[PDB]
Amino acid sequence: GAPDWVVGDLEKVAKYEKYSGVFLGRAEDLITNNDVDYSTNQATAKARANLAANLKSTLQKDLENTDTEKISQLVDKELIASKMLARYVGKDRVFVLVGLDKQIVDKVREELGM
Repeated sequence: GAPDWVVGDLEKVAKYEKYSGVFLGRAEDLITNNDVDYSTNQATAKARANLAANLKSTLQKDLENTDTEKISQLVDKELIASKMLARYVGKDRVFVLVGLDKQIVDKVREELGM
């Protein structure tokens, strides 16, 4: 059946050895016009938007050590580097998993003073 990442708790799946080097994001897109390619591209873009959103909130939480709108801009600048990791096609929708190297995330915290 479907891989663990499609329906699983992403905070738990991120602990797998396979994903130890990446920050994850996931999204789905309903197939219309029988075009799986279109929903694959849409789900990939939404998967990157999901990765960016969860990375921002994680970096805000880390600020328990102006801030808000400036992690927002520094993660959005790095999002170009994220990779498609996997695709799973369900009954009527496409799921996509993307990842961003943690070293790239390590660099972003330094710009913040972490």
